[PDB]
Amino acid sequence: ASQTVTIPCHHIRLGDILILQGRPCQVIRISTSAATGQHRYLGVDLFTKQLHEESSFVSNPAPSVVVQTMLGPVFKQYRVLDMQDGSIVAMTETGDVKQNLPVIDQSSLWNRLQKAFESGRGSVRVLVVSDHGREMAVDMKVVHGSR
Repeated sequence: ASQTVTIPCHHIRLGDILILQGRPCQVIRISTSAATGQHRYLGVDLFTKQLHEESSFVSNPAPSVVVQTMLGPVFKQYRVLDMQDGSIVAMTETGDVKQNLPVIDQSSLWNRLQKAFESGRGSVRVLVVSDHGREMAVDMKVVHGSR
């Protein structure tokens, strides 16, 4: 499974990526359970496009501290070396080459990536989710030059 970070429920908005039923999903609905009062998250699996739901995890770590959280994936940042037929050639921080990294079909990512790549290839990074062996670029960033 993907490496994860804990995210307080008050910091979750529609469109955020969460782990729902063990799967990285884009949140499309946030509601309150009538039975438990907890937040319930409905999401679309980034890889399979199936719907998944999961309710928040409530914990009590210290006196008078009551916390609702969810898990989000740890995103990796890769350099883009080339774009070819709906996939990209990417490079990890350590130089490891990924020859056929898929790009999610979401929010015009491929077109935005192609536009930025053609005007400055190596300031272009992709944010990558890695789940059960599979990797996919799910967003992009233009790296500020000073970095």
